[PDB]
Amino acid sequence: TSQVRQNYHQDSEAAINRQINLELYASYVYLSMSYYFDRDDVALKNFAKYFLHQSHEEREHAEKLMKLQNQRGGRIFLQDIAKPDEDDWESGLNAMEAALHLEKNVNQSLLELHKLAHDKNDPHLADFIETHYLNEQVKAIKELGDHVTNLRKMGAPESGLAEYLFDKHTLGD
Amino acid sequence: TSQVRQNYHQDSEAAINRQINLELYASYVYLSMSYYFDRDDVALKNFAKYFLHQSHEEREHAEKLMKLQNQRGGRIFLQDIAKPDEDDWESGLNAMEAALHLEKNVNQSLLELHKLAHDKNDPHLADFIETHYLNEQVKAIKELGDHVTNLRKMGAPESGLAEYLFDKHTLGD
Amino acid sequence: TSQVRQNYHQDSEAAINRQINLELYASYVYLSMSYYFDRDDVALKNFAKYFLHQSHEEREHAEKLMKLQNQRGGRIFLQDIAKPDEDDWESGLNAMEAALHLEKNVNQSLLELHKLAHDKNDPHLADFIETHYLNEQVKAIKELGDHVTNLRKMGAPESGLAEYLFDKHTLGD
Amino acid sequence: TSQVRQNYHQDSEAAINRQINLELYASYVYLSMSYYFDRDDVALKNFAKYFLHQSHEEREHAEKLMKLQNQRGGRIFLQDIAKPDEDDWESGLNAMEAALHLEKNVNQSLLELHKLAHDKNDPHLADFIETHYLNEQVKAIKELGDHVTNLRKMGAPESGLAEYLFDKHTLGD
Amino acid sequence: TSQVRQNYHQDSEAAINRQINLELYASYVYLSMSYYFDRDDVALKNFAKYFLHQSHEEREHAEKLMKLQNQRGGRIFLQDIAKPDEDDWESGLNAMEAALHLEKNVNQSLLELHKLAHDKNDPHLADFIETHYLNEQVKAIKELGDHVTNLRKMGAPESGLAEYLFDKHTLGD
Amino acid sequence: TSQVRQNYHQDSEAAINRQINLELYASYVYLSMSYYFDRDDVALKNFAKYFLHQSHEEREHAEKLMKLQNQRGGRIFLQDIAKPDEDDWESGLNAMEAALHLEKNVNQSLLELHKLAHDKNDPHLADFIETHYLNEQVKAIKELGDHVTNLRKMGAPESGLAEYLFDKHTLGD
Ligand SMILES: O=C(NO)c1ccc(C(=O)NO)cc1
Ligand SMILES: O=C(NO)c1ccc(C(=O)NO)cc1
Ligand code: NA
Ligand code: NA
Ligand code: NA
Ligand code: NA
Ligand code: NA
Ligand code: NA
Ligand code: NA
Ligand code: NA
Ligand code: NA
Ligand code: NA
Ligand SMILES: [Zn+2]
Ligand SMILES: [Zn+2]
Ligand SMILES: [Zn+2]
Ligand SMILES: [Zn+2]
Ligand SMILES: [Zn+2]
Ligand SMILES: [Zn+2]
Ligand SMILES: [Zn+2]
Repeated sequence: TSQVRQNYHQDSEAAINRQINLELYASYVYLSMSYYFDRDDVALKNFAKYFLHQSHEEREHAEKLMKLQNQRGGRIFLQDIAKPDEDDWESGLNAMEAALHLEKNVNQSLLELHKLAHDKNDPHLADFIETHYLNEQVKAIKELGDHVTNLRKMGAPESGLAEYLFDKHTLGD
Repeated sequence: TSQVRQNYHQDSEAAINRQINLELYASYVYLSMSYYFDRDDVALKNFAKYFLHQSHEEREHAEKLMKLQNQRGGRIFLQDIAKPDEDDWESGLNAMEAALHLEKNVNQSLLELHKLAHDKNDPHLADFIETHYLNEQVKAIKELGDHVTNLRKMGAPESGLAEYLFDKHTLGD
Repeated sequence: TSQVRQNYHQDSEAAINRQINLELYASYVYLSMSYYFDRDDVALKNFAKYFLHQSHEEREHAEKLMKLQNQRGGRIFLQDIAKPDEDDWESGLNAMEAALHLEKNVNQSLLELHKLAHDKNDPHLADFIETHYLNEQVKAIKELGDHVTNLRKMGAPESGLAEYLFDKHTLGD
Repeated sequence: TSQVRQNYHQDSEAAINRQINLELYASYVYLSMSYYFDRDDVALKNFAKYFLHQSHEEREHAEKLMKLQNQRGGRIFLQDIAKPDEDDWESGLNAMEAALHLEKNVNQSLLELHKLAHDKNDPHLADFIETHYLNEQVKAIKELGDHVTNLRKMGAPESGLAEYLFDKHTLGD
Repeated sequence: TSQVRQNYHQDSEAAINRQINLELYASYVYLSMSYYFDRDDVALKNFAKYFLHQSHEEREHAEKLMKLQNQRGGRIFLQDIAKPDEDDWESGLNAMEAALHLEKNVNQSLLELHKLAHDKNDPHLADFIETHYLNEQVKAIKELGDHVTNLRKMGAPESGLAEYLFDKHTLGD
Repeated sequence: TSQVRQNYHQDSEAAINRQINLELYASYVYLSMSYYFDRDDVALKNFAKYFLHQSHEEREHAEKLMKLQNQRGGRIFLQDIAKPDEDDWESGLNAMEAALHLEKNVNQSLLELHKLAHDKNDPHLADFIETHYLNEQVKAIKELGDHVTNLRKMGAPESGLAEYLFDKHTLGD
């Protein structure tokens, strides 16, 4: 056992490792999304840029969890990073929906993480989740839904013009 | 076939995808290394910082290959990211040796990539490899060996003082 | 023979002259394209501006090849500059496709030039082509295809609005 | 007929197209001259630079005529660009004389253009020629003759020193 | 064998050592040239300054090759530096011709070095030669020939005035 | 005989040429030393940097002697530059001792040069040696001995840590 470890359960430790894996996977998902829009036959640079930024942020989420793992005297054990469920994301619209879905997945897991933290009465962990992750996830989910809403109203994905103008007017400023 | 595709072989395309996977794996390896030194029972902050920076750079290598894939009208197809061969890296010294080994792996693959590019007479690809990757890899390999050399001379890894002072005097400036 | 000439084949010399002619022709093509969009019954100022800039750059490509010709002690011999294949380019969309086609022509010729350089083992010439021309051409081809892709999706060329908005949102920033 | 067309004769329209061709040819002539002086066995950098600048300006003359063509609702129809009458210009002195001759050619054509404009009472065209072209041509002709005069007096072209010093003292400031 | 060594042939290693020797010799040649023009009975300060600068640059070429030798895990083994073929260079004109000759020697050797690198498929070495040496040599050769050309035309070396004025007007700015 | 020559003996002239050769050799020695420490299996960057700087300075010493040779109307005649006595310098410690030895060699020769100058009552030469060389050599000798002293006390060369820390704390500031 680590010399710094205090009130830090083996159950929490494993769940953190899993969350780490989950954050890294989301990064990989967003990476996949970004360069799809960079394809010459898709060509939506702001969609590409948007998702690439998202991708880097998710890595930042993972890194922040790993330090936390070390802070508590838990131990990081990494697992394989799964390839995304798709290679071709079909459209700006399909990707935003998939991104919405992903974050609800990541968010629920974090909420489950909080429940576990609370059940073990580890308030340091509970506030860490609250402060750095929960509202971010909430915010992320609202933004993606806002994006989803606008794209539908504009006539996406059939109107290629709709996605183009959205790329330009929303993601490029 | 992509409208932009010209003189870009299916063999090159697959090898690029593999190189992409390899660069992402190296990022993950360096990520693993970094936070090991962040463990409370290792506690070498500059080793940690060093490898974290390395990690981000490797991602940058991958991202640069993916755009390139799209530039030529090839198609990115992602594969799983393998977990590193180890969880506990033993020492500053062991990690630098493992990092040396990794880059020789990544570098040889790039050299094999260049051979393939040359055999297919795709000079755009050959110069891309030359310009952005080959000298970087060469440089990376020299630096890690320099690090290896110094650590041995100082009495690493048995002298914990050796690694401490190296962390301080080499990696912290 | 020139006093500066070294390892510079008569075959290379003639091919450079031809490349010079080809770069000047592309300049003329882009010149033709630019002022078509400047017609009162077309009236797409950013298309016009875009192609005019392209035109000047191609001249720059030619000039850079001519100095190179003199650098190696080869001799510049100019040939007539052919008029473009069309006078009326029909649309923003048709022109971008024609521009895509032109650059693939110019790029293949440069790749053939590189093959010739390589067959004669003239690495100065090979790197010159690699460094100043090959990636530029690659980049040019991706950009035009990106432009092509977006215009199709928006409903060009039938939607005159599509071309207008593209002119405004893509070429005017 | 163009919606903007007013008092713009079909005869003027064709003559403008011809003038456009003539300006582009002069650009090509000056281009040829410039890089001759860039040859290693000629090596007069300021002669080279001088003519290259001249070349770009002539293109500017052509471009200004093409917009004008579109302004009046005439239509630009491009023709082949003829190669210059020579490949080897012999000397700084021979080139300046040839340049003097070229501008007198271009200037007379413009004066003939003005006569045509005046005969058709198209004062917009007459002032356009007066304002942007006629005095420039006049100025160009004086300067080349000044250059011619000085070179003769110095002992050009036999004195290679004469041309060298002229290159240095006149064209390099 | 060095720990950093990868795809680096013993043949390349020896040829690099030879190139190192060759670059150091050129430095010594230019050193000899520089101070000849510094003699009171020659007294061409800009010729002197010109060659001295050239000399320092060649050393820089050698130093860059030596680091490269170490980068690849090859080993630097130095050999004697030969005295130049002459002590009295006769004139500004004779020296420029000798310098032209020297660089063609150095350049051919580098081209032979590239051939060897290519035959061993060591693209790192091939691009290193391309990037840092080949165009520089090409450029150097053009400049010396330009200098040669001008000096002949001016009446050098018999006209002492020719060399004086060249020293002043070309090398002193 | 040179027009500027006054009170400048043929014996002095030859000894200056020899001193020139000696200064160039020391430069070459320091060059050899510098890049040894740049080897991956030595890896002492400040030792490398230290000796490289020393090397450039020695060249400066030679150049200053050559101008002086020309100032007096003596004539520079260059001789071959000998390779250093060793290729592998063993250690930071061994090199500093060898450098100490070299400068005592160079310094004695200069002192012998001064004796010759004095015997010929050439006070210009005597003060030139005094002012630009003698104290520099004296200073150089003290510094190297200071370096030698510190390295011994620290436990060099067996303590690889000793040399590392010296590299860091003395040569890197
Ligand atoms: O026929 C004529 N005179 O007998 C005549 C010729 C030319 C002009 C003129 O300058 N028009 O612009 C006016 C009158
Ligand atoms: O044997 C050959 N052709 O018959 C041959 C010679 C040289 C190359 C080459 O350029 N390697 O880099 C490839 C093939
Ligand atoms: Na997220
Ligand atoms: Na809270
Ligand atoms: Na709370
Ligand atoms: Na790497
Ligand atoms: Na290259
Ligand atoms: Na190359
Ligand atoms: Na082009
Ligand atoms: Na003109
Ligand atoms: Na050189
Ligand atoms: Na010294
Ligand atoms: Zn997240
Ligand atoms: Zn990499
Ligand atoms: Zn080859
Ligand atoms: Zn081009
Ligand atoms: Zn004109
Ligand atoms: Zn060189
Ligand atoms: Zn000295």
